[PDB]
Amino acid sequence: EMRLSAFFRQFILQRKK
Repeated sequence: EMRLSAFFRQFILQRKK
């Protein structure tokens, strides 16, 4: 339903910015 432990692999952690 949610995917944030993804985020604790990307987005916050990994970004192209």
